[PDB]
Amino acid sequence: MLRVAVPNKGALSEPATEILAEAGYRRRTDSKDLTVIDPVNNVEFFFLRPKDIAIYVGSGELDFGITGRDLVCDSGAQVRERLALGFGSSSFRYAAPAGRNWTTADLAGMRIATAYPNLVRKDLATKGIEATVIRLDGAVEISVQLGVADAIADVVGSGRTLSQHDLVAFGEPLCDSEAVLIERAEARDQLVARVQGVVFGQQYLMLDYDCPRSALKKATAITPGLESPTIAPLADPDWVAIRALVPRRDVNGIMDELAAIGAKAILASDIRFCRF
Amino acid sequence: MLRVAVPNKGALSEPATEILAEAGYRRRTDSKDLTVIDPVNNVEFFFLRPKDIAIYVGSGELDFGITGRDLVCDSGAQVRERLALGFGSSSFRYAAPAGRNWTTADLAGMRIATAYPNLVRKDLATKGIEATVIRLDGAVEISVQLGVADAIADVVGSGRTLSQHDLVAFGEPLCDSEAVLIERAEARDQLVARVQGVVFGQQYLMLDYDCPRSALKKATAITPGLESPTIAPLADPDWVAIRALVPRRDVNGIMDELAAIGAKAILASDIRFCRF
Ligand SMILES: Nc1ncnc2c1ncn2[C@@H]1O[C@H](COP(=O)(O)O)[C@@H](O)[C@H]1O
Ligand SMILES: Nc1ncnc2c1ncn2[C@@H]1O[C@H](COP(=O)(O)O)[C@@H](O)[C@H]1O
Repeated sequence: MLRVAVPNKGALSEPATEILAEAGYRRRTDSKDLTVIDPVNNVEFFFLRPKDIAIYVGSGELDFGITGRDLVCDSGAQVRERLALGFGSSSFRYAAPAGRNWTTADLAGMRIATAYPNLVRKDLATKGIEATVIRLDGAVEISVQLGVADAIADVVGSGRTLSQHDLVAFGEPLCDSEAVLIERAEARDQLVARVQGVVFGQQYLMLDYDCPRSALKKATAITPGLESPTIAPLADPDWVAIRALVPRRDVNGIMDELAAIGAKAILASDIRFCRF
Repeated sequence: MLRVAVPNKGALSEPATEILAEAGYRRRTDSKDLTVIDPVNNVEFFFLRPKDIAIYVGSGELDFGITGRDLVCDSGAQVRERLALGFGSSSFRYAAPAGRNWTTADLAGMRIATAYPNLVRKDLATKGIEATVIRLDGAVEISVQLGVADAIADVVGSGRTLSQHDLVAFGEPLCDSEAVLIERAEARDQLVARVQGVVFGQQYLMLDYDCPRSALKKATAITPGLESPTIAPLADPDWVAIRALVPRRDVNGIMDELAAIGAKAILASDIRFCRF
């Protein structure tokens, strides 16, 4: 029996639910229900406050959780980070009023507002800088305008929020975060393998294309696949169909290369999961 | 120019907006806008995270805030509590698995989950009890079931949430909370007076009733009003109309008493605000 924590709301919740569904686990279909019992897989899913997931895994009975690396860092929980899941990427930055040459040294003795004060205190300590870290619940940007803080430390996605409050990021990031599968410090191995199959498989597309036999050597070099491309005859003896897994991020350039050597009906399909 | 913080969401937000509107301040009509400029009254309203209001008032440029007494306590902010506003009442309690004789002494060495850890640590210190306080973002009840904590400390309204998670409250309350108007440690006096007028006035109804002249002494004793009841003749010389402010909570018993001495057309009306 495994117990897995999943963010109940926020930007990580849907993608986390999707990755688990993709791995074959039962979905939360009625969204107002905080628990999902998966008899088939013998897993119980608990839909918890995003901020709290790491504590539940590190100090509770939960075997795994999906949450953000920054939140794990801020929680102080001792958990194993097993996989980065391919969503929820962001960078955590210090920021202060725009138009000034803020650098890390300026942080000394500042009041720094943040919703991740442990993460911020640890970063300052590493830098050898003393400052006054002020915990806020969120929406931290407005704290500078309203006189609570001199600077902030917060998640930076597009950077839109900072610009909207006339703030500019400075310094190296405090954390480069991504959603992660964390495990409490055979059943467990199965779940990690299944989630890994989705993480890995979502990076590829399956490419199928018709190729003239005269172009087969060239095509084989363009799409080597994970082991070696699959080659099957067409009814027309002068042609074959080739199948190869290709990185999702290179598929267009690959299609262009194949078209240039005479490939036809070049198509891509999604895969659910893949074990190398 | 005054700056006032108002909860942007949660159970205190609507009543806080209403009390300010009742006091004559400009309403937030477009709810998605975090600021409201009130040129007429020279007040700017900032709609902030409920948890953060006390820090903004205590350490920021905000002159006042409406928030909960428990949140002020947990914030550690040094602010003046000027008025209790008549809404948001609750009690903060320790709770643990139902069916057992939990008492305060049992808390020693326990892991106690709560979203108000400062409030809880101060209460434990007063009691001379050491324990491990675990900060959670909210939805703390499930923490006992999931093995993160032995007990919780949380707001108790109806008590429904505790019962739903098989928990029972024990011990004296850690705080008896209510929504409050807090001020940073002539313009300010005006705002307090105006909010006070609403707080005070909302406790009364204005009662008007027709009364036979033969019953006037008895009626006067039943409704003495705040100074003395207003008495005005009706067109019918054998009658008068009496007006008196009466506590909202006693109005029905008062109406019964008046009806028993022959009063007719006994009615109550709301008032907006009242200065004693
Ligand atoms: N704590 C967070 N965890 C994951 N993504 C976030 C977080 N905070 C902000 N983002 C994302 O960052 C994107 C834009 O970044 P920004 O304009 O800097 O706020 C938004 O679409 C958010 O979904
Ligand atoms: N932090 C809070 N501040 C003000 N009211 C609250 C708070 N938490 C819960 N309540 C109220 O308490 C009521 C019911 O209490 P309970 O079943 O004990 O959760 C709910 O209708 C809530 O609006």
